Amino acid sequence: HHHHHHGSMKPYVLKFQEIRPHSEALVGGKGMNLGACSNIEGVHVPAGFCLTTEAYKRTLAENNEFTQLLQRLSSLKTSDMDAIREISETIRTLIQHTQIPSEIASYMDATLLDVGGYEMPFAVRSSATAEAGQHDTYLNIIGKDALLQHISMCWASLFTERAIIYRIQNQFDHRKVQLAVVIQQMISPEASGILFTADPITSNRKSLSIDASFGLGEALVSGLVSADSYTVRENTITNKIIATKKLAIYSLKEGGTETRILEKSQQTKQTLTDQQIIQLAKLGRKIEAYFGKPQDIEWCLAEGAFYIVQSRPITTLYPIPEVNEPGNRVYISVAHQQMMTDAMKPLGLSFYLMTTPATMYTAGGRLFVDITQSLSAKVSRDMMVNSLGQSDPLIKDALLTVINKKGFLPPLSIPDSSSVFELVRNSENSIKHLKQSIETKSGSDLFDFIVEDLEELKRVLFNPTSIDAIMAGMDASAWLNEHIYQWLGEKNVADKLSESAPNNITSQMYLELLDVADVIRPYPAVRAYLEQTKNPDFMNELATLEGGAETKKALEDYLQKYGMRCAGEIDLTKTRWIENPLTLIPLILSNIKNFDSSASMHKFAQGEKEAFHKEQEILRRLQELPDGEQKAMETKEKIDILRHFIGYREYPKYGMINRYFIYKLALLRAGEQLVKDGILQEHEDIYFLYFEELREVVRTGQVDYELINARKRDFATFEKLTPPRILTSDGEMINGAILGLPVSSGTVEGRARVILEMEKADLEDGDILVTAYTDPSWTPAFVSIKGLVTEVGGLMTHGAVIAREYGLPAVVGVENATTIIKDGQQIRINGTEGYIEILD
Repeated sequence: HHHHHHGSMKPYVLKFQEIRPHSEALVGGKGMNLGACSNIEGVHVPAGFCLTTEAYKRTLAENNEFTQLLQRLSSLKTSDMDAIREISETIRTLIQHTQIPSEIASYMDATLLDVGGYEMPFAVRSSATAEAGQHDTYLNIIGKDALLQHISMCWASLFTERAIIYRIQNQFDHRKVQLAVVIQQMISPEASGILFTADPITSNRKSLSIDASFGLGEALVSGLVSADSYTVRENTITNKIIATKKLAIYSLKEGGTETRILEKSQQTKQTLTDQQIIQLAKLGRKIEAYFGKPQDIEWCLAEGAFYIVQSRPITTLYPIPEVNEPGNRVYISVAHQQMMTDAMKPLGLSFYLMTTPATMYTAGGRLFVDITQSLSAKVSRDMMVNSLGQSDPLIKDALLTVINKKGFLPPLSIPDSSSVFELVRNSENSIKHLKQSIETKSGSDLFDFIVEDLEELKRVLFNPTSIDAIMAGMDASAWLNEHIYQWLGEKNVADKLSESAPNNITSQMYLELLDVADVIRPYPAVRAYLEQTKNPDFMNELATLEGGAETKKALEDYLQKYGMRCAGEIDLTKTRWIENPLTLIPLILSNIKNFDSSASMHKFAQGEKEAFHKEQEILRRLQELPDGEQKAMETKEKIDILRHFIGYREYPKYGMINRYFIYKLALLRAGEQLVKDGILQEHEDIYFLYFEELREVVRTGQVDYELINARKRDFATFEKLTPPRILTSDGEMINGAILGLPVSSGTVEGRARVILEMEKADLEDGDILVTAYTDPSWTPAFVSIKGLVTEVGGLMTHGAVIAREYGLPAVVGVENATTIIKDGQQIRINGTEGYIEILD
């Protein structure tokens, strides 16, 4: 008006502090969060602006030739060939020749003055948005032209066959992507590096580590530098891995870098001084606090000041549950006890928690139990450690390391022979009842109904009798294992006495599946069709073949009795065999390949034949001992208890799972009903609401999809994670000779491939890569290899964090690695100790 009609327009330049949230489609991710940095008190951010995505649009978006060219890339290519190289060349070439428009350049000119001038060199980091994976970063660029020039080279950075391929790989459209360019002042430093607010090996939130080099560090330069690595906890340098630095890399007169041979003596000087080390640490936490999340900070040291260049969230970090109890605590993965440790959708987490009175938490899509109380008493501690040695050992060891971390935790009826039959008979009936009622129910009454069923569930599946029956079997194997070991020196005797024990609903399912397999082996038509099929509705197509029909019925008998199970059954949202049979096939084919015909009778028979004859050796051997006739009769009492009960232990899960499925179908009806009422997009969207939230929705036609989509967002990130066997309130992940720096846990044996250029590389499924240093240019090649070795080193090296994420073992900072190790040699690297070994 008033704004002389200038309010609507989108700006080409945004100076940092001028950047405010909810712009991020203008300024990119790097910037939106580089902007945020300037804002924070008592921390120096080099001055600069942010050429925005508008610049990228009005110069490149409606350039029709460009658009056409994108169409001849985006549309067709699957990353199949040389086409990409050929056309990305073409696109690239075009972007640079395409001259920055005159208008825009002036807004730039103006803003460089007052920052300022031009005789000051620039960094031109490149910020992406999708309407990282990779993007170009340039340093020490001189003046208007080579800057004008380098903005274009930044844009073109979005085309290199690496980054295109990244977009074809995922779903990304080449037109839905637009770079922002960050322009900053250059800080010619004599020390620089990386900082993680959380231990890079551990994810402990109370360690803060630092790589520091002379001149340009590892993330700033892309060449062979050396760094010290420093660890700081509770305000005190804790660990100092000092490197002997013979080289550094500095900016130059013109724009490029030299390799300055450091004189002796300074090579073993602390890059930074302790008063600076801590000084940086506090600077670390200040920013950690401002953002709320642990941060990955790139820092410069100039004269005596500290300049934070870049700051992004740390992305790969298992969440700590919000447990509101104080002091250091221990959480054990129920994921691992259940052998599941796939991430759970929230509606599945609900039904789990809702069916157990035990106090469980949630973190990263998975369940945990707080056990830090049981560990506070000698008597309780001892019970815990002991029971986990039997079921799920290797959680024991993880527990055990917690027990003596020192800084960390404070210092200190066997029911009837009828019962099992009665328990089973009862649940089978309770279930028949359930099926009947649920198709009656509907709407907000379905939810009403199942909340009450959860009561019958807990009732019939976990009576006092059920618990005793389970436990009589368990307690019985224990007694035997210990006592026969105590008397005869034979360990784990219970595994063989309980072989082929009756009434094991699990055991019965696997044997029956072998019979399903046994059906198919005569008919090579059907077996060759099962392997070659992707049709979920295939059991229908089956009766065509000579083999099918016979096959079809046996699959239905099986799905009828065991279809409600699946690998991830504890989660009520995962697909049960009967929901898609296709998921049942690979077990069958793997059954008929490598199991002989008829092994249902055979296995199970020589099963008990071996159980009984272990019972005969034990009892005879025992009577040849002191008080031997009476211990022997004590054990026979126990072996009988064992076989009667050991199988029931497996049944309550089964019965609960049955009820889980019946709920599931009901809720999916509700879900499909909710879609033809137009409240949800796809019915499966219900999976992303906890039970009560979903119950609202059916009562009040209201849904908040900000919520659902954040849950979906979150679930995605969880899949990329893996729950520790035990998890700590500080976030610490506790799962079960040429020298160097361990950086990514593991141990692996392979063929050494010593490679200096990406392009020459040939990598096969065996190869361990050994090289001088590693770029984000090098990331493409981490799918292939099994370990990483590099000359460059530091906890948070590029190849150190990528190695980590892939899960490959890595040793960095081995001085001459490319000379000392010859290509082709078999080689063994340990990424949890720092060492490499040259073996024959």
